[PDB]
Amino acid sequence: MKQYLELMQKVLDEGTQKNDRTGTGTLSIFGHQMRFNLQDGFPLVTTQRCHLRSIIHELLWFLQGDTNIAYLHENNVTIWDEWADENGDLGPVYGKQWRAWPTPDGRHIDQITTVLNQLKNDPDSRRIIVSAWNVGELDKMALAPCHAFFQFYVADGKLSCQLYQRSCDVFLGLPFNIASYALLVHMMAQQCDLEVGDFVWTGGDTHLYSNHMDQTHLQLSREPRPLPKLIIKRKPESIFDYRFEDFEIEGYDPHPGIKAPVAI
Amino acid sequence: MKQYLELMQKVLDEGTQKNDRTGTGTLSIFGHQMRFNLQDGFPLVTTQRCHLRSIIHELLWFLQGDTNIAYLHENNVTIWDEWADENGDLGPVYGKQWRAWPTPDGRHIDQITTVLNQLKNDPDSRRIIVSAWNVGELDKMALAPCHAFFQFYVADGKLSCQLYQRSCDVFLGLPFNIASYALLVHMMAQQCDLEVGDFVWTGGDTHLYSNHMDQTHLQLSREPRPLPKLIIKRKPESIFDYRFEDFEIEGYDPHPGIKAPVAI
Ligand SMILES: Cc1nc2ccc3ccc(CNc4ccc5c(c4)CN([C@@H](CCC(=O)O)C(=O)O)C5=O)cc3c2c(=O)[nH]1
Ligand SMILES: Cc1nc2ccc3ccc(CNc4ccc5c(c4)CN([C@@H](CCC(=O)O)C(=O)O)C5=O)cc3c2c(=O)[nH]1
Ligand SMILES: *[C@H]1C([N+](=O)[O-])C(=O)NC(=O)N1[C@H]1C[C@H](O)[C@@H](COP(=O)(O)O)O1
Ligand SMILES: *[C@H]1[C@@H]([N+](=O)[O-])C(=O)NC(=O)N1[C@H]1C[C@H](O)[C@@H](COP(=O)(O)O)O1
Repeated sequence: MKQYLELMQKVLDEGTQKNDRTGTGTLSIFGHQMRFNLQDGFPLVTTQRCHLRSIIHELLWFLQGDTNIAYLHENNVTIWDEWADENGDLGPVYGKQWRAWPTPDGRHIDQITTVLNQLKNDPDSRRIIVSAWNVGELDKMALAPCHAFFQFYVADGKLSCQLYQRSCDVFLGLPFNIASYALLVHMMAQQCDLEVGDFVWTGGDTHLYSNHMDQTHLQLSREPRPLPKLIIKRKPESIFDYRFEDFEIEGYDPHPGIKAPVAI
Repeated sequence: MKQYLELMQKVLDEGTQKNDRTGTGTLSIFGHQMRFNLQDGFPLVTTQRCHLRSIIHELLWFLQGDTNIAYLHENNVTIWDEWADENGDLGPVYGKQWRAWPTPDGRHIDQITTVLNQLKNDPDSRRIIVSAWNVGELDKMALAPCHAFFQFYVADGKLSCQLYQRSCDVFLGLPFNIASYALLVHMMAQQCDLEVGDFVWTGGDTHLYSNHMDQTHLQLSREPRPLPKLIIKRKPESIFDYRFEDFEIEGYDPHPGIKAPVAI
């Protein structure tokens, strides 16, 4: 995509050389924003094929409040195997915080339901947020949330969402996070009889791993193509009832994929 | 300041009327980003007078872990008055989450000292965060955190910071929040022997109240002036040991103030 490729070139031209956790080294920049008007089409990168099944399954997985890769397996999604433990468990990550943020007094708060109700009953609210950044349980998480905080906004029957990503594997992860939250907005908009609006993406440590230079240059030389369109062929009775078949996407004529190693 | 003034112009050009809870009506936009190179100067608005006195005191107050107006009062700062209960208690707001976010297993986390230990031993970390958005105790707070989430970054011996403000009263609160965090960056940096880099501001519902238009236009019709300079005259043994007096602001020649009624 236009913005996606500009953000990539930017890391190359401005990124600072940093030594990271994995000891691989990256080119980093701090703070950056991208806006995506959903009216123009789904933000699924075209300069590289991306499987919507991957994206669509992990998201449904979160909305389920599940933190065990079992399900993700029964559908060939593996990006979460490396971190899950012996029993395929990752701890109180994303799903757990979205669906059951544990209170100190021993209760649970369902941010999604709350958010659903706020959208339906009080769209002007400026407290329509949901964050996975639970300081009290980070140590228990197999890994700290990258996309850790997002907020919904409504104006003229349009539903927007701004995502704050503290850490961002520009080449590997970004394309997926974008599509995922873009897909969630659509779902929320459907269950709330709203029209989709803007998807604002904000990042903290935005980086490009040193051993991704080649794949990047390659991708940087490809011409982007019109964005596809997302079709949801059925409206479940809730936001926790969508399924893989429900979504469809036309107009996706991407360039072939580009293989790259993941940094552990 | 240019950034602040351009922001105000932006909300006026691309804003959209919205009805807030105080039923006052705002003109808002969603998502925005501005950077301030603390090296260029201290970001205290000049197109309108501000009192560093108050800013400092509220900040020292946060760093204390105090959520009771008594302190603020013993110092003539009264902005929080409106929201304090009969005992000057605001609930587990800012200061409390910073110094003692309560975990579910009876623990309490001091996000401030943590960040200080990280800026010292693992500055390359991508998870140097402080969150005030504690979903668990949100119902006990007098107000839901506006400046609710921030992140630090280090590069070339310079400390940077990015703040996510879910809600922003562009005319009233913004000026103070900016100067405040900028003030925190200089302090952190001093404790860690770093140099000040950039302060990046990112916002959610960035609005202007209806009763603030004539004033925002008056201010908007003013020429900015050179940013003042911040001078610390003592390096305390800890970030929690600063006193009002250690701070010295230089060359601040602002225009006259401008009164506008706060929205309850
Ligand atoms: C260093 C690093 N670490 C991570 C750790 C955990 C992650 C969890 C999720 C995501 C992003 N979301 C998805 C969601 C689905 C898939 C993958 C990623 C990528 N992927 C195939 C590639 C599919 C494609 O190219 O379409 C793979 O095995 O990489 C998936 O099935 C990224 C990371 C990163 C990441 O991007 N970088
Ligand atoms: C609608 C709305 N509500 C708020 C509620 C609580 C706030 C708490 C802090 C701040 C921002 N930080 C400071 C820090 C110091 C001062 C004030 C604000 C503004 N202020 C006025 C005096 C306000 C008063 O003391 O009554 C001044 O110009 O000195 C202060 O002393 C803003 C709000 C808002 C805000 O900006 N807007
Ligand atoms: C982390 C991530 N996740 O774990 O769920 C995701 O969805 N997208 C990412 O971009 N992402 C990446 C960023 C970074 O390179 C690493 C983790 O490193 P650290 O925790 O920030 O030190 O994963
Ligand atoms: C809230 C504030 N604070 O609580 O400390 C601050 O620092 N500055 C602000 O700009 N801010 C404003 C934004 C908005 O107009 C209200 C909060 O309203 P809700 O979003 O309904 O809670 O105060």
